Amino acid sequence: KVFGRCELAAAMKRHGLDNYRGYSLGNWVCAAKFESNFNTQATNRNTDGSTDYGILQINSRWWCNDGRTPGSRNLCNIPCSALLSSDITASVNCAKKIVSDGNGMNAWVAWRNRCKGTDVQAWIRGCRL
Ligand code: NA
Repeated sequence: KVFGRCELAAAMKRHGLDNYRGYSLGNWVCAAKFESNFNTQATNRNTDGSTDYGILQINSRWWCNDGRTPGSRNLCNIPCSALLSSDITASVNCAKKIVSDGNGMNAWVAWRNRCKGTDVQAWIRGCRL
């Protein structure tokens, strides 16, 4: 599923991300925009052989099991395929664990390089939230 911008904002809100570890909703939207273009089916292979999955490009090196990332963890205890669902609960729940682990949203390289230090409130302009 390819979410609309406001549609995604409202689902992320409902799922408890706005101000999660202090990151406002527009941070999470901006990150989803640049990580996946708001597409829950987005996958991209990393150089190391791990793969990033879903709307927030969660990595099989640490967070989920895809059975082809040798020498990896599954810290969210989920198959990576659960991260591709049109229902974003699994992605959200896992993103909570990632953002809590010490580096905040710097864990998302697109957030750091494309959202951090920018006007992210724009990402939620005109959404009925
Ligand atoms: Na893994």
